[PDB]
Amino acid sequence: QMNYEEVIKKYRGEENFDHAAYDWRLHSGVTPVKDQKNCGSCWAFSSIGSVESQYAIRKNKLITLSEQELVDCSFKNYGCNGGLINNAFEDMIELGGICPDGDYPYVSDAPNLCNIDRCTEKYGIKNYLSVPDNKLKEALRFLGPISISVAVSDDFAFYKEGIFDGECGDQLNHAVMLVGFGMKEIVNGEKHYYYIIKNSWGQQWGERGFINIETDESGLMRKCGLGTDAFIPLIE
Ligand SMILES: *[C@@H](C(=O)O)[C@H](O)C(=O)N[C@@H](CC(C)C)C(=O)NCCCCNC(N)=[NH2+]
Repeated sequence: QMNYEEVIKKYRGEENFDHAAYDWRLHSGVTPVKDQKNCGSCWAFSSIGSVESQYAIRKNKLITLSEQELVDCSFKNYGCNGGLINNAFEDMIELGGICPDGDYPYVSDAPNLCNIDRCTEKYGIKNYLSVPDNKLKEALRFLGPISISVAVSDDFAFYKEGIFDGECGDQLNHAVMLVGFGMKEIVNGEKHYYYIIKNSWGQQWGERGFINIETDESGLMRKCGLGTDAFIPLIE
């Protein structure tokens, strides 16, 4: 399954890198948010996001791929009744690529039947690695956006702009992407550090789909278990 410490060194080597801000959105590494509507398929969106990013980052190609197919075909998961990020990545490999949603469009909880050969060209992930929770900003900076868990709550839903510092979920309950991190200074001077999350609740939600959760310079601070689970697909 490839351990992180051997993967990380091939893509970093050295730098040294800045822990204040890096935003993939701004450097052609995050494809637009989507909306899972009603249909418990975050795991599907969180997973396929990270792969869309890698095709963006590591080979130019903008491609958006079908989380429906993944909802229809990932038998290590439970379609709209839930799923897991890893399981998803594995199911992708067994399926041997995913269709570009443009061919295999999303119909949320509307009953649908898997159809592998619904698109001549598929899009694969070679393998996937876990990112350790103590090394997220490091991972983002060199490896790319990260499919990750988080304990979402009501306060989290009413987010609209700025740095979230509200209340947290009961348990890890939702999937999202990490796409970056940043820091703004606001004088009461006080440097305020945050991670940028991409969500799957439509662009109407928060900052065109995204949300900024408070953190620290290191990025050891993880609000709402931010990435107690953390995976990134390798397509290289
Ligand atoms: C995520 C969402 O759309 O909110 C979706 O409910 C989901 O899959 N959530 C995960 C939470 C993790 C932190 C990603 C989840 O609950 N996974 C386990 C579901 C599998 C077991 N459930 C059933 N019904 N077999």
